[PDB]
Amino acid sequence: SRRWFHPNITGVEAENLLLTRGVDGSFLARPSKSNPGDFTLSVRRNGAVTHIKIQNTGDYYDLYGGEKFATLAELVQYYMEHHGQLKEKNGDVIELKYPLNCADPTSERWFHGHLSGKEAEKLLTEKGKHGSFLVRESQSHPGDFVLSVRTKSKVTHVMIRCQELKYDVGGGERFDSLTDLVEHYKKNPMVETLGTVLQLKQPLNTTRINAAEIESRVRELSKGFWEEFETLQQQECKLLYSRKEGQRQENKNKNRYKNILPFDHTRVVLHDSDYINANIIMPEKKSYIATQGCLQNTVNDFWRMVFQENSRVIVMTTKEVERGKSKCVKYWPDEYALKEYGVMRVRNVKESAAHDYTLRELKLSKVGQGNTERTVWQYHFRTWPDHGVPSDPGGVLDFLEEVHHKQESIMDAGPVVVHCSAGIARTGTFIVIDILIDIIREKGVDCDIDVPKTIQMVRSQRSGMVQTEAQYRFIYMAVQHYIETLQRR
Repeated sequence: SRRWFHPNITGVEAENLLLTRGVDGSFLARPSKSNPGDFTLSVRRNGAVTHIKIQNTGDYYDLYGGEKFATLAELVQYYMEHHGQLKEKNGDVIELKYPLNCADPTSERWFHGHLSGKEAEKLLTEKGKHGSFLVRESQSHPGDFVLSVRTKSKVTHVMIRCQELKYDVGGGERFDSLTDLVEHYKKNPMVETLGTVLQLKQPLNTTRINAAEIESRVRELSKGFWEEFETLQQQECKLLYSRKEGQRQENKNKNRYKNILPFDHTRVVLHDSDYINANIIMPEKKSYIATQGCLQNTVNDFWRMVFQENSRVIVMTTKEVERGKSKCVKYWPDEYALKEYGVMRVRNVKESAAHDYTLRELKLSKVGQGNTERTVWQYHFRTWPDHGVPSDPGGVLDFLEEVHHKQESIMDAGPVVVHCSAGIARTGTFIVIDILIDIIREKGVDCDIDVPKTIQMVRSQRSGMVQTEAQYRFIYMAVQHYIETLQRR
C-alpha cells in the first residue's frame, strides 16, 4: 500500500509528525483540505517542512516545481530515484529520501472499523471465499481489534491487542501499525494446533454488487464515493510496472507528457521506429487501445497503429479545441478530402453530425496496395464539458451503444481506439463504462459488477486510468442509467 500516504491528516499535524518522527529527507503525501481533489507533498528539509502543491487538473497530476504524472505512486517513485530532480523556483533540490508511513488503517480494503462480529460473520459467509479476511474494532474489549478469517468452511476470530501503541495477536512480535501486523501474517500465516492454516489471501470484497440493486448502492454512496475512490488509489503501489521503452531518448518527443508513459508489457509495438504512447486494454471479447491525443510528429504513427491493429472504430473523447488548448492535432482530412500521412492514406468519405457527437467515415489504406483498404469509423464525442463531467450520462450511453453496434457489425475487427488529451482520464472513464455495460449487455441484470476492481484491472494495463472522484461517480451513474433504461423493457 501507499504507506507514505496519510488520509485523515492536516497540514499542521503533518509538520508535527515530520518534526517529531521524521528526519531531513522525510516525506509524506496527503489530500489537500483547502482544495477538493488536490494533494500536498510535505517534505522535511533543513529541520523545517515545505508543502508542495499537487494539483489534479482532471486529466493528470500536476506537481508545482515538478512534472506531470498519472498516479501519486508514479510521482513518488520518480523523485525517490531515477531523475531525483525536485526543485524550488530558486533552483535548490528537494530530496525525497524516507517515506513516513501512516499508522491509520482507514482506506485499507480489509479494515472495517466499527462493525459487529455478527455483521462481520454475515459478510464473510456470503461474500467470502477461502482466505477472505477483515479487521474490525472490538465491541467487547475497546481499543483492541478482531481479525476475522474465512477458511466444510469456517470463520475464525483472532484478538488483536493494542498495548502501549503496539499491536499483537496475543504472542510473538509486537507491531507499530495494524498494516504491519497484517502484512506479516499474510506472509507468515498463523497455524492452529489442530493444523489449520489461517491464510490471508485477499480482503473481503465490499464493492461487488448485483447490477439489479445498483440504485440502492448509489443511494448509500451519495449519502461514500469518496471513501471508495480513496481505497482504490491506495492500491496504486501494486501497479508500478516498467515503462522503460517510453523513457528512451529517441521516444521522448513522442510523448505528450514526458512522465506519462505506456507500460512495457502492454504497449503497442509498431512493426515495419516502433514506439507509440498507447496500450492494449483487455478486460478480465471486445478489446481497446488507450492512447494520448496526437502530436504533429506522431500522426503517421497513429495511422500505422490503426492499420496494424486492424482497428475499425476510433473514439475521440476530446472536442475540437475546447478553449485555447491543443488536446489533439487534427489527424483526419476535411470532408470529401483525401490525404496522405506517411505510407498511410485516408479519405474522409462522409460526416454525420449528431447532437453529442460527429461521425466520420474514413477510408484507410497503405500506399501502393489498394487491396489493404478498410473503412474506419471515427466517433467524435463533442459535448464533454471543459470542467467536471456531463450532468446526465444519457448522451454518453447513447454514444457507446452506437460505437458498440458499429464494432459488432464489422467482422473480425481489431481493438476500439479510444483517446483523449493524455489518454488516461476520459479515456479511462469511457473504457470502464463500456466494459461494465458490456458485461450487463451480455449477462443481464442478475450479474455481479465491481467498479473499483474493474478500474484496478484496467489500471494494471495503462497507468492511472480514471483520474477523479467525479469520474468515478459518473461511471456509477452511467451504469445505473443503463440498468434502469433497460429494466423498463
